[PDB]
Amino acid sequence: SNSITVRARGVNGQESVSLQVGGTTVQTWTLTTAMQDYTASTSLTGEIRVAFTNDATGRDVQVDYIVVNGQTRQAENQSVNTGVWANNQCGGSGNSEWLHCNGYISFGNVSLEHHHHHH
Ligand SMILES: [Ca+2]
Repeated sequence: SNSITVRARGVNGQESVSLQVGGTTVQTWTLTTAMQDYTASTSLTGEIRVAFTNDATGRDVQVDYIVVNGQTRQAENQSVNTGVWANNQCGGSGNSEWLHCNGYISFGNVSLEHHHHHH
C-alpha cells in the first residue's frame, strides 16, 4: 500500500479534514490546534486531496505538507487550493497552506513521473 501522512492543524480544534485519493475518502480526522502528523495507507493511486469539510464560525485549517511514500510535498508548493480566502473569495489563490472555506489542497496523484522515473 501507499503511505500518506498529512501534517495539519485547526485554528479552534473543531475542524475536520478528509484524506481523499482518486475521489475516495480513505480517512477522516478531527484536528487539534497543534501541527500534528496523521497517517493512513491505501492501495488507491489517484489524485490526493486534503479536504476541509466542516467550515463554521471560527474554524480554519492550515496544512503544512503531506508525505507520500517517504516523499514530502509541501502545501505551499501546490498550485491547486480551493479553500484559501484570497481576492475576496474561496480558493482565490494556489500555493497556500490555508483552507478557510470548505475545499481542498490537491497534492497530485500518488504516483508521479519525471524522465521515466516513477516516484
Ligand atoms: Ca518508483
